[PDB]
Amino acid sequence: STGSATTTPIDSLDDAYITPVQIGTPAQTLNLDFDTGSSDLWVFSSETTASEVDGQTIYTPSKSTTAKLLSGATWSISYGDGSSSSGDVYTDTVSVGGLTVTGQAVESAKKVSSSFTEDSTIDGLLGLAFSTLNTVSPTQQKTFFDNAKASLDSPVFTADLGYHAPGTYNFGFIDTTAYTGSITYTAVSTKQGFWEWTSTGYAVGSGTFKSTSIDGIADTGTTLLYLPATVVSAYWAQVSGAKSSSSVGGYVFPCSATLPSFTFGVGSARIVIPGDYIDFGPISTGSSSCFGGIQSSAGIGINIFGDVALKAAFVVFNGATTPTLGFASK
Repeated sequence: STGSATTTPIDSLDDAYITPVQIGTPAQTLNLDFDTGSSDLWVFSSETTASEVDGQTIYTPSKSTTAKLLSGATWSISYGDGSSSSGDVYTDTVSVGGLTVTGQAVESAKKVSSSFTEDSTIDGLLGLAFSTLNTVSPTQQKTFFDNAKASLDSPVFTADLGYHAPGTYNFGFIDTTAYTGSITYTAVSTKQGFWEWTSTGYAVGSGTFKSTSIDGIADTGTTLLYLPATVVSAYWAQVSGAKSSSSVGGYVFPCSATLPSFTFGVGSARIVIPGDYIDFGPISTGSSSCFGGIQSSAGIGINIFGDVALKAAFVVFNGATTPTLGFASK
């Protein structure tokens, strides 16, 4: 089997992407944030504290003839941005882009933090990291990918995120029309439960490539590119008037600037992030200070190849017995 679903930016900045997901019988379609940096499929629901729901579509398990309480199971998750959610667990039928999993754990939110309430466009998360990170207790549950994998034509999924445009998540096949040149594959460590890999270096604009190992994670659920402070400083040094602002929470730059590209290495291959991908617009409405899309990972404890980086590539998440990542230009 295969699946193919369009993923759509939630706003004009590509802060996140939402993908429609069919849950239950009859189908309830929710728009979920596919997150290769976590491993819980959780939804706004009929159980979510009413004051914490503001415009989201909810899953109502009592209206699904295939929903079953997973008795005694609870979940609770904290993300890198300090957001959180928790609740109980149903099993139900879940379909993505025509690919159906029966008996998928659908984690129903009783509680969500303010950042989830305030975002009406995201109805929950669909985790695509390794199932070792799943938070369900006392019986850990599998991700949608892990449950689908045996049925897929190939044990893979791909992320093809758009810049200020829709893109695609495919399951079980690699669309050879969706990228240019060849796919470069690189090793993955699953030790921390992530799609963790080592970039071979970087370049800023038309500058020479710096060969250096940068361990980080391929994370579709993180907006920005978080890299070591040395690398980030070298990038923003090429932008007149850019500076790190402790008040704002990172590097800002004059909205009048033209940003240089940023290149990262994948083995001997190179992915180029155009300068426009690094602009996240005014820090507050009407400001001439703009927020940068490359920020320091110092104090996060891991480098993160978030959407800024991944949207510049066609990305293969190879879930074979020895997982690997692939990157192609597009």
